[PDB]
Amino acid sequence: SEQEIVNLFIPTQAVGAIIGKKGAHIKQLARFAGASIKIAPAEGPDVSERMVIITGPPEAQFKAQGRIFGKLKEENFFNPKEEVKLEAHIRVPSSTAGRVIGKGGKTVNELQNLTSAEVIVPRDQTPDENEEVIVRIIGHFFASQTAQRKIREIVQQVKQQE
Repeated sequence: SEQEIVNLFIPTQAVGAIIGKKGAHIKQLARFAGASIKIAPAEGPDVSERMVIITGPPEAQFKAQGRIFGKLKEENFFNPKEEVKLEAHIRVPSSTAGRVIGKGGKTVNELQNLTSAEVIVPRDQTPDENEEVIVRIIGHFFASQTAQRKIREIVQQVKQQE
């Protein structure tokens, strides 16, 4: 139950609703979830998505991400007859990324089949100063939470070993 950083991407048009008047909503979410929730600066004036940085343990991530998913649903940011679907980025050790993929890509293939979330480890990544790379997770709230949960397990199982 360590403190993780998750980048959750939301539609740019929803920033005002997520922040709220005088920032009352995003402050409320931060207290409710017990997590830090900040809106990262925009890469440009016409980007279609904005990045929310959520810092906190798994139980806090569930509440912070969940309340953001739920707020977007209230604001009607889903497709017709569909659930709110968001992309999130998590950081895993570069040395464990191959284990998330599995031999022949079979581990990531089963993972996507069980959760219904799309799980992508972008190619040709340069590990960051912590020697960590990105895993992309796209799906509805519960699918995203389950995918995140199992990826965290794989990461911890590899550490356990040696």
